[PDB]
Amino acid sequence: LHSEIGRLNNQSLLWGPYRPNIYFGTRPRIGKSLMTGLMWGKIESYTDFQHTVRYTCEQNEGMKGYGWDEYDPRRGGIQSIHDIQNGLDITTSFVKIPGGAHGGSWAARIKGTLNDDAPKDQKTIVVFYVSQEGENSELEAVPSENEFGYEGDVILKGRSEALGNYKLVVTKGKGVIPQSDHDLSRLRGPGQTVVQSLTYPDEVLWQAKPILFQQLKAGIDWLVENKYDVADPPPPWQVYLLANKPGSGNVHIVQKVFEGDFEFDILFSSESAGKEVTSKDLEREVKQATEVFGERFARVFDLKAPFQGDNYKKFGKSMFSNLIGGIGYFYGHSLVDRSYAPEYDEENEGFWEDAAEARARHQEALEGPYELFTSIPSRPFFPRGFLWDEGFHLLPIADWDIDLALEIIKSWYNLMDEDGWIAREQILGAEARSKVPKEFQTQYPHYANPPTLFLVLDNFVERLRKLDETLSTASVDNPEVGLEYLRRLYPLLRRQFDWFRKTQAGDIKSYDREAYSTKEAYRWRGRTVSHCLTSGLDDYPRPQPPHPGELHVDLMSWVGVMVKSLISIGSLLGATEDVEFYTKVLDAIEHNLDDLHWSEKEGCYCDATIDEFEEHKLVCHKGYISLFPFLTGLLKPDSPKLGKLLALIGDESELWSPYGLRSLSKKDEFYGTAENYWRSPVWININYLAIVQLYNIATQDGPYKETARDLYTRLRKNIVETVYRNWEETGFAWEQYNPETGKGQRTQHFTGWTSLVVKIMSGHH
Ligand SMILES: O=[N+]([O-])c1cc(N2[C@@H]3CC[C@H]2COC3)ccc1NCc1ccc(CN2C[C@H](O)[C@@H](O)[C@H](O)[C@H]2CO)cc1
Repeated sequence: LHSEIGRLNNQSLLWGPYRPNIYFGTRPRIGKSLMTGLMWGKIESYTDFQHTVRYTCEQNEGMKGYGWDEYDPRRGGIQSIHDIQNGLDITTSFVKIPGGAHGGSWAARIKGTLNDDAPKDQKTIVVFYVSQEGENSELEAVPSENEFGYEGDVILKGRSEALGNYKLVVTKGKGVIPQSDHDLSRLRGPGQTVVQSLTYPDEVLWQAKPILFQQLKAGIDWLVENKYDVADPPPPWQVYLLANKPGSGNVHIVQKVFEGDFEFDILFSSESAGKEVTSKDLEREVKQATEVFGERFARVFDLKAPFQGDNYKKFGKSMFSNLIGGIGYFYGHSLVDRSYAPEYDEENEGFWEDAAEARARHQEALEGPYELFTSIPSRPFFPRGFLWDEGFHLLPIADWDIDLALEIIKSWYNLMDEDGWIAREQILGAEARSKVPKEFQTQYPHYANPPTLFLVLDNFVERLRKLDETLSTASVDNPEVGLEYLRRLYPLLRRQFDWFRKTQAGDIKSYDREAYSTKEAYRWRGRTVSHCLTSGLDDYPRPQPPHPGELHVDLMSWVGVMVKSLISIGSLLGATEDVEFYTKVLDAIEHNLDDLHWSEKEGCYCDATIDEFEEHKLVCHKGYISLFPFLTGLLKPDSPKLGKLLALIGDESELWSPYGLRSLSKKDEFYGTAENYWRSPVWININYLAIVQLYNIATQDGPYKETARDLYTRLRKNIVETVYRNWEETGFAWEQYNPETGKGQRTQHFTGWTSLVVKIMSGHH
């Protein structure tokens, strides 16, 4: 039954609009296969189109906003794009029709509506770009009945091992096609849908904008040769219409020009299913998907008081839809330093200078290929998997579709190398690499990242202990399936546990350090003077200088999160020799948290270092770090230490803003300093952890239950209203929120862990 549900998830999920890096295109979960993409651009002049044309997601003064109104990766959804520069509001409805043996069929409708400020007679160039990768695969444009191009539909017939036989139809569409009076109409026609079928070496098929422009340029060059000039030039929209040349190729450019409003359909028919897909089919199965997205959302995300309002329901569907609509499939080579230099051991004082030397050896090699199906922080800025980001992305996605979340976790853990390392940033392939400056591309097998995926796995276990509809929950509804998932994954869970303890080890036994345990101390590898990137809290203030002495309280707390899941899972699998080792290490961490990290002076947990005179010195920087034992669910609900932490959270003068918890205390000396990334601003992912933990303490007998109810109630409201107010006035989820004003700052379209806000509103944790 496990392998049965396996094949059915494969078949349910294969197709999707899995290129979140571009405004609109589709690819299946297959490295070398069929890919599509949408480009559009107003043409007002002979030189403007190269500047106006749209393909890969950006965010500037040109673009008001864009994202999914609804989306389910299994069914599809609707995206709206609000383009100021091109005077255009576009809709991209996308829908999957299950059937046959090759992962179903699909269809899309592209509707452009000119906005009020746009010329009523604007000419918009639109392209559907189609590539196929493979040795033994074929894609051919069925030629036109007319001489110069197509009066109606464009039929692409194609085949591969992966997809079998399929046909891909770019429909005639509704809308006015401008006609040219010029002499050139005798040779290129007056204006019609055109196709160019070409072939390039597979590894450059993705570079669609340069490939398109090479043909536009070749058509312009032909004009200049064939005596067409400024005495009598054709209209620009005809200068940029490609000479029709359909046929065989691994690249097919379908080009339309529209005057005013336009729409047109894309129809993918798997021959291995029944009859081919029609435009009437698209209209029906879109409407039916809206209904299903409708029903599911009210059940899965039932927003509790005071956010049951329709305004907050709109906001929820948006924050959710952009989060789950960011799901991509990525395929190709990681850049890695597999040199494992001695300098990356970070055992010297000045280890950061040593580690700079090793990196300037430039021994990083391409390796793979690898595949990853994952959600992303940001379509425009960060369209790729980030390890600790995905822990948060999947909290809401698990609610929606636990089997989708386990599928993504499975994809991530299939990346783990022999030693137990998963790179924290997954830049899979030349396309992925094109968005990342060379400086940030190379990964390092000593660079860790918080294990937040365990938190999703924790939530899976609690759900276990206690057809699209069917398939979303199959892995809890059928307990033996759930367990076999865990049985296969468990060894990699354990391997990762073991890999932290070997590579991210703190040094007790070498220093004037006493403690209940000589094993349990951790220090993040990878840290520079100002930064500790691998923690996730890029520029949070840390012991100066950085030092092999350091112990980092957040790291220890993450190992606590891992060990508690290991126990819960292990005990469902009867890993008895293991469950005792785990219990003994949990016991040691709890004690060693206090012995190495608790400060009575300052009334919070702290990082540690080693002094100019070689004693163990606590370094206290009131903020997110200071709370970590609490945020990770590690403190008993009666603890005095929890109590002092609850004071620190609630105190306006330290951490408590009207807009949520500050990264760092206004009293701390590093408040608002340097890049001020994690040194004041409000971050929804760490606030979400506090909100969850406060609700735990609040629905329980103990001394703090009543405080924790005021703080939960208030923080939930402060976080949600800040993200909501900013969504209302700017159309965006933001990476972080200003502690002084509540304004969204840094990067837009951060969905992204800012979408955690849907689950905050939903409550009943
Ligand atoms: O360093 N840069 O200025 C940089 C710049 C550019 N670009 C391109 C190209 C230029 C430039 C400007 O546009 C695009 C591209 C990358 C970087 N790399 C840094 C970087 C990496 C990830 C994150 C997102 N967050 C930050 C969270 O703290 C972290 O916990 C969370 O893990 C993470 C993942 O979502 C943020 C910053």
